[PDB]
Amino acid sequence: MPTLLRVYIDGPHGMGKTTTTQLLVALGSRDDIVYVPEPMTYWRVLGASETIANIYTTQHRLDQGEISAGDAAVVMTSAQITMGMPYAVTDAVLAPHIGGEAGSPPPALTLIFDRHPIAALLCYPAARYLMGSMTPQAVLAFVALIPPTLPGTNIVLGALPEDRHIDRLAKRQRPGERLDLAMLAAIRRVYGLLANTVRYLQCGGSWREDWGQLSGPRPHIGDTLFTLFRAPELLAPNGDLYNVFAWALDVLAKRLRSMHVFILDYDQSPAGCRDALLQLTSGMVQTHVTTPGSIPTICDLARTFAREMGEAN
Amino acid sequence: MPTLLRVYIDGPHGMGKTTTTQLLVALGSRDDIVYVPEPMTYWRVLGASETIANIYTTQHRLDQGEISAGDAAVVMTSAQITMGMPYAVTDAVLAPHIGGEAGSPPPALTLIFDRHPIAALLCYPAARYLMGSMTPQAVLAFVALIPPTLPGTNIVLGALPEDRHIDRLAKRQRPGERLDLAMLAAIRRVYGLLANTVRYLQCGGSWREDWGQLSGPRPHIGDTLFTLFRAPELLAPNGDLYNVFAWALDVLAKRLRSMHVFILDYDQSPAGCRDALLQLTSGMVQTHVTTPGSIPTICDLARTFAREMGEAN
Ligand SMILES: Nc1ncnc2c1ncn2[C@@H]1O[C@H](COP(=O)(O)OP(=O)(O)O)[C@@H](O)[C@H]1O
Ligand SMILES: Nc1ncnc2c1ncn2[C@@H]1O[C@H](COP(=O)(O)OP(=O)(O)O)[C@@H](O)[C@H]1O
Ligand SMILES: O=c1[nH]c(=O)n([C@H]2C[C@H](O)[C@@H](COP(=O)(O)O)O2)cc1I
Ligand SMILES: O=c1[nH]c(=O)n([C@H]2C[C@H](O)[C@@H](COP(=O)(O)O)O2)cc1I
Repeated sequence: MPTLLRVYIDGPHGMGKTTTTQLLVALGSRDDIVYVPEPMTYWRVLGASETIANIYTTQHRLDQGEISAGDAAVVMTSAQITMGMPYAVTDAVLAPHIGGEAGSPPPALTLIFDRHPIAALLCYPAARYLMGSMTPQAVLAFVALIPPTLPGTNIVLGALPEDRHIDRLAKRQRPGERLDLAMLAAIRRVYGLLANTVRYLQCGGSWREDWGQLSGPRPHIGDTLFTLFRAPELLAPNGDLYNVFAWALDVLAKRLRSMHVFILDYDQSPAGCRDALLQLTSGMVQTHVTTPGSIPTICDLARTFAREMGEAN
Repeated sequence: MPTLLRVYIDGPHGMGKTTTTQLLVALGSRDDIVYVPEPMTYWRVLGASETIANIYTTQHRLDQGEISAGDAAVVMTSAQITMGMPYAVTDAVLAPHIGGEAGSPPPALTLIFDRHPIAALLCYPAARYLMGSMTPQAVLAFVALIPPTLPGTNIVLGALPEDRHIDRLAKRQRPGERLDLAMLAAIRRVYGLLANTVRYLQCGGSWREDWGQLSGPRPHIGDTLFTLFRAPELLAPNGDLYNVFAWALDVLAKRLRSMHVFILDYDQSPAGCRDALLQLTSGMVQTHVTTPGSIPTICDLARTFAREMGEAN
């Protein structure tokens, strides 16, 4: 029986992330490590043309009052659909090879991913929800879609003080991307409410038993994303969310409840960061692979991905 | 051990469907039958305002050359997202109660659903793909999303000659819906290519081993939806689809492969139709329910749904 360690490096944009991955795989470590980059080529080319562009453009156009919110909403939403597709189809072809969580022995393979599905399917959609560019209802469709959480889902988030983080963002700018402090501060809030609802849920937290606290480190319903959904458009005349929306919070729960969050302090020098990441690795969960031939396939798969969609490495 | 029979009545729009459901549940049959309607209230109100409207409007606007395809594409796509959400969140809260397929004994509960997820997540998105209103790439994101097919997924499709079907469509018109023969003929083609790929796959059909036939009742790759994806935008310079798109066909497969299609001849009088539907029921698959208390919950769930979203019954 073998294990394969999957590490899902995430958090908001411009926080040492891609820098510390190529510095972690630079250690000359044998090919037991498979690094998969952002699906950027899907983004810029094969998916749509400069999808990144639209997101950041449609915002200026929105902020500078040149479209109705419902206009920014609809583009902002296909922006998201097209953003996530590539994270999903992968996760689809990787699922049938993932056996149980054999605790934390050495993994015969270690996948280091640049961003995990819920970045494009929950986090950003939620940030735009706060940015007036995404609709509560649309946000929860992505929520209602988030594929079943697989075993061994170790998600590595981040930590850097607003200031030094801002400074970092302003030292590199993406292809067709603008600089947005609100959208920044926004994401930083989703990446907290999220890495907070895990902790909370993991500790027996139930959004339904806690709802009326919202009405008016051990976190409460108030520190969870669940707050963001106490929006007018989702509440019936009785003040209770409609069940359409209600059930979907249950879905959302069951997805986050089973995740393995860790948070690396990006406050250090690139090398040390990766050292830390490397150390976090130890206590992470590893999983058996259903088919004995799975590992190689799980290799090719991600290797093929990074071949076809990594404008990074 | 109990079983619960789930029947997913589908096929294109305006084909006796909603008529024959309310005629099937009209038999006075005890409350062991739970009928769940289309989530229309989500559609018209709580989801977005007159979503149905946009689909059919954005088309005229497209056909009458008043928007770029990429304009119709983006609305047409959120139209779809918002259409399907309600089918999904349900399927999410229904999954954790579905145990294995105990073959075809009597079910302690029978759910009769008006349309199944892949109507809003594969079929229509695919029809618009043919209607110039949906992009190949967007179509395959919904494909890459189609939640894992649960056991006991008996999908009831339909049969009525184009002519008599057209005549039927023109005897009732939806809230903010227009009459489109192409969009009609289109859907009728998706509902065939789909109920065809099942048969084909079920018979050992592999899209990859069959691909080069496309290049240039026992059906071939040419009778499958797989044809629709042999579009320019998905093919690399070598002519092979890119793996992003490639894997997603694999996803699509694994979803359809496990479905239980049946097709009722809608050519009869309403009563008899339902009699037939009733007979099809017999040979359908039933499933055990993981939690012993599942059945009641599976009752309330769908009953609550139809309470909150059934502008039909
Ligand atoms: N430890 C660090 N010290 C100083 N600058 C850093 C450090 N890590 C990343 N940066 C820089 O800050 C920006 C954000 O990092 P990057 O890896 O490029 O992005 P992201 O975190 O969004 O994936 C980049 O310009 C990068 O060079
Ligand atoms: N067996 C039938 N004989 C004659 N007319 C029918 C029959 N079944 C349905 N219709 C009519 O044709 C239209 C399509 O049926 P309906 O149940 O309303 O829609 P749908 O099939 O799209 O769910 C309706 O106007 C309906 O009254
Ligand atoms: O769902 C998403 N939405 C989004 O707007 N981005 C933007 C943020 C940033 O401009 C770029 C991702 O680059 P970095 O993660 O390297 O910062 O795409 C990324 C994802 I995933
Ligand atoms: O994914 C979908 N896309 C779509 O355009 N419709 C339209 C077709 C028709 O106008 C109406 C559904 O009504 P009937 O199924 O009763 O025909 O919504 C429905 C679904 I589900």
